[PDB]
This record gives sequence, C-alpha cells and structure tokens, in this order.
Amino acid sequence: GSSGSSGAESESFVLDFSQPSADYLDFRNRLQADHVCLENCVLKDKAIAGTVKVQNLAFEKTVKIRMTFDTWKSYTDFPCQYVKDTYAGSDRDTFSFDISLPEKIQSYERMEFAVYYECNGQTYWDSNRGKNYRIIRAELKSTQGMTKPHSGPDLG
Repeated sequence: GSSGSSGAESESFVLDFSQPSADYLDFRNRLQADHVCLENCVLKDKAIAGTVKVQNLAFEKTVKIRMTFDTWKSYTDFPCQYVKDTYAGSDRDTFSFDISLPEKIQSYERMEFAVYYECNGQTYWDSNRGKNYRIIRAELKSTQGMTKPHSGPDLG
C-alpha cells in the first residue's frame, strides 16, 4: 500500500509556534512560576537546536529534552549541554540541546517535545509553555494573505 521510502529528500521543517523569548513578560512568567522556560529553538537539516533557561535555585542542575515521534509513545531522554558566552546570563545558567530529527516525517504520526528541569528536589515540566511544541513541515504550512496585523495597548 504505502509507497516505499527508497531514495527521497524531504524539505526542511518549521515551527507551529512563535518563539517564547519574543515575550519577555509571558516568558519570565514561566521561568518564575516553573523555574524553567525555553529561550529559542532553531531548526536545521534533519536536526534542531535550542537553549533552555533555569533559575539559580540550587547548585546541581539537570536539563533533559523529551522528544517523541510516536504520538508520545516512544520518547528518549536527551542530555543537554552547557553554554558559556558573554550573552548568557550571569546568575541563571544557559543549557543548550541538539536533537537529530528522524529519518522522515509524514502526516501519519505526531511529533512533540517538552523540557524537563530537575532541581531543589523537584521536577519542572515545561511543555511548549502551554500544550506542546507542535513541529510541522515548511511545505505543509499554508500561506494566507489579505490579513491585517493585530495590536493592543500596553498593560499598566
């Protein structure tokens, strides 16, 4: 039935959500209430990259990204690395992560990931600072024009 996967190159993928960092407030709120929040997550060739933030509550810190390709059935705990740059916050540390996308990805299975920060004898779980990090392809995303931008007042 299904067409074999012998020789084929799928276009790059995109994100179905707006970067978290974008909103300093809506962002810090998660890093202050959950003590953890993803800064930015870029996409690369059959691979991804992103840096997660954490509160300097304790010394020992454990950051691991949880990703799955089977409607949250088969996930793998990937160890995060540490970044040392001028930009990186002095107090709050900055851990990075590099996950390798699966061979292929079709519209027959779901794919989402979440952040898992362990500290102070606790386990903070940040799943797309809302529901889940829905990752879709770039060719799937539909383009809709003739739309007006939204804008509102600044909370006092």
